[PDB]
Amino acid sequence: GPEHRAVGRIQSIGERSLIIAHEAIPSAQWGAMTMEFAAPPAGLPQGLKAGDRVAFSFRLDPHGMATLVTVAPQVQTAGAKP
Repeated sequence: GPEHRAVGRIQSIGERSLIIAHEAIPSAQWGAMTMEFAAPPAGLPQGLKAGDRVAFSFRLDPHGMATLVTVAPQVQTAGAKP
């Protein structure tokens, strides 16, 4: 499905899926809520564990599946946007 941007705070890490308290997500017109994201078979990096705040992108497939693609270190509201 289409890829959207999502920022939030890591709630917990899992084996191939992890729950992230993401913000509203202006890319999906969602609200801020603790939701689980599915990880790719490549696994997850570090610096994004329960307690971290990261900026990620995920693909929403038509079924309503939230599949994480790439996540990069952010630090509170990500940062400065031009």
